[PDB]
Amino acid sequence: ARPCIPKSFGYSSVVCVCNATYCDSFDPPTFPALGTFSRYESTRSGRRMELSMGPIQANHTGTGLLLTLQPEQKFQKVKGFGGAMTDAAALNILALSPPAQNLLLKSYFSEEGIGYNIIRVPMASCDFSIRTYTYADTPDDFQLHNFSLPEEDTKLKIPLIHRALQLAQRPVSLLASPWTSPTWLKTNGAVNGKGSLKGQPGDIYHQTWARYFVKFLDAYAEHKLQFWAVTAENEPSAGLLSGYPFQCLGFTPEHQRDFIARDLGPTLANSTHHNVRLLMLDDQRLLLPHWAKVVLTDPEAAKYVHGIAVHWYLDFLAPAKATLGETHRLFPNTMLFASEACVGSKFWEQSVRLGSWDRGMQYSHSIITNLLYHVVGWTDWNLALNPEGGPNWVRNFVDSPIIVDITKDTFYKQPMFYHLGHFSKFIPEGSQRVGLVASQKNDLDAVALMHPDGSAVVVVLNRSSKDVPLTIKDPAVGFLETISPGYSIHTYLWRRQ
Ligand SMILES: *[C@@H]1O[C@H](CO)[C@@H](O[C@@H]2O[C@H](CO)[C@@H](O[C@@H]3O[C@H](CO[C@H]4O[C@H](CO)[C@@H](O)[C@H](O)[C@@H]4O)[C@@H](O)[C@H](O)[C@@H]3O)[C@H](O)[C@H]2NC(C)=O)[C@H](O)[C@H]1NC(C)=O
Ligand SMILES: *[C@@H]1O[C@H](CO)[C@@H](O)[C@H](O)[C@H]1NC(C)=O
Ligand SMILES: *[C@H]1[C@H]([NH3+])[C@H](CO)[C@@H](O)[C@H](O)[C@H]1O
Ligand code: NA
Repeated sequence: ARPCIPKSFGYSSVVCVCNATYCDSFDPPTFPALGTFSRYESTRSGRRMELSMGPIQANHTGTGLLLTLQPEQKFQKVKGFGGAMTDAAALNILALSPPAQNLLLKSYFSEEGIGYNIIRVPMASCDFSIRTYTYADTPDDFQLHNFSLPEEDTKLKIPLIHRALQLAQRPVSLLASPWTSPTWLKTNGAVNGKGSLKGQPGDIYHQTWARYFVKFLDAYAEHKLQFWAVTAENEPSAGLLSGYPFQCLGFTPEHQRDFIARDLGPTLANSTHHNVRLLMLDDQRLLLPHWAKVVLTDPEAAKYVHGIAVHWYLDFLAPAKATLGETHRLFPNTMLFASEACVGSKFWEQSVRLGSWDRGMQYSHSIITNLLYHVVGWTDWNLALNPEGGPNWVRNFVDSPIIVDITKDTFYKQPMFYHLGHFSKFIPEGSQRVGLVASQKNDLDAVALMHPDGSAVVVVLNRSSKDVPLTIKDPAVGFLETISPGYSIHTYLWRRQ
């Protein structure tokens, strides 16, 4: 293993500095012996997923905080964790020297790094692009004879996705989402602004747009890439808004319902891509449960919908119980999945705050809350950005867990990288959330899961300044005596047999 090289930029914590010859990494992962636990600790004071071990003891006395594992009490199974391969992320990554590129990709995708198993792939251009394009810009090509992948896919995204899959030990799931259709399919004839597909579901415009998904998956399959899932549209609500500044395509929930039922569902179902999952919504969770009721109460739409994708941007309006909780109660067999998050998109937020602990805590707080309300996965936005938070053709700059400094052939791993890795690295696909009961009221955020192999994982986040001693009881194994430092995040792992 190789430790964090810390650097301060005057914010609350440090970044870890990597370059062509050096990056912080782990040793090969294992469980310690039965009766021992592993702790990984990150702190605002500068610890970065530091590994320690302790004994699991037969007995416990005290009136301190006890968190009792409920291994019998089972909730959702995890799909996974990852980020987005936008044009901006791909340009930032490929601007590094080849050896620095490989250290960045290992940081995300390998067991020497944090074990990402999800990549979100935009279907052509979005705001995190430098060129505005679709795959079918030749007008009135309803046949899609002129559908093609440009160099943004064939030279940048696709080769990087192959290199990520080559570095991974866990199967990586690709997720595709479109921002805009070709402008000749749209009411407003522009990639942006208020506008929907022309006509109505079941017509030539909607059939063409559904066939465009199949053409996309056909083109990526020619490059030996297969998708786990697509979303029905990135942020369909955005295309309902006057002047929306970048690539969008407006659907009401009724329009999405009818488009899925008539066009996208049947077109995917009758293609070689029939196993590819379809996720609906791909938008702010305040739209639940209303969007889920509109789409999923129509059985002809419901039969094609695997899952509901959510974005975090208005989570402050949208209590998890009233949205995620209510949606799970009404549609328990339709998985909830978090498909886009980043800090820096509010007009008052600075784009990039190198070393921000607050932004790290925003990530881990969101992931825990999502996991506590049945969500099966969590997906970052841009995998890498430049120090301005770009490039972005409408200057909608944001933050990213990795910031590339091409003049120094350097990249910085921010607190958000480690906060996400406290989950991604230690919660493999198939992990099942289990109960975790507190003996008393407390300021911690915590979640417990069981690996498919039966081992235990617990993540504890302390967003307070105060150290909290605590005990974790696993009824079948014993007690972990520990302490959650102020402004810390821990992951605990142990064999149960
Ligand atoms: C890529 O990043 C690498 C990590 O920063 C760069 O390597 C570093 O280069 C600097 C400047 O030559 C070295 O700094 C000197 O450090 C020694 C202390 O050395 C040792 O102790 C440190 C821990 O404090 C440990 O990390 C090392 O392994 C050594 O045992 C001081 O005495 C000097 O005054 C001066 O500060 C770093 O030691 C060196 N680190 C490593 C791990 O090699 C590398 O140059 C960068 N590459 C490019 C192409 O830019
Ligand atoms: C579109 O595809 C057709 C059929 O292969 C081709 O002959 C035509 O020139 C293409 N059009 C453009 C404008 O690229
Ligand atoms: C999600 C989100 N609004 C971010 C940041 O604003 C944007 O860059 C993506 O296009 C969007 O889908
Ligand atoms: Na901003």
